[PDB]
Amino acid sequence: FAEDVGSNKGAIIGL
Amino acid sequence: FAEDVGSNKGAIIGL
Amino acid sequence: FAEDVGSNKGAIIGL
Amino acid sequence: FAEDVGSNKGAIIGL
Amino acid sequence: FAEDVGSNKGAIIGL
Repeated sequence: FAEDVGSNKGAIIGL
Repeated sequence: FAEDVGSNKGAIIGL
Repeated sequence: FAEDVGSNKGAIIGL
Repeated sequence: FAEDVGSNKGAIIGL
Repeated sequence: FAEDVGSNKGAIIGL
């Protein structure tokens, strides 16, 4: 997940 | 999930 | 996860 | 994870 | 993890 993210200012969570 | 995200300012959650 | 991230100012969490 | 990160000012956590 | 990081001002944690 989140393989290609420009900007993360929040939360990207893989459980 | 979230393979290609420009900007994440919120929450992307994969449970 | 987070294979290609430009800027992370938030949280990217892989559990 | 975090294979290619430009700037990390937040948290990138792989558990 | 963190194979290629330009700047880390935060936390990159691999447990």
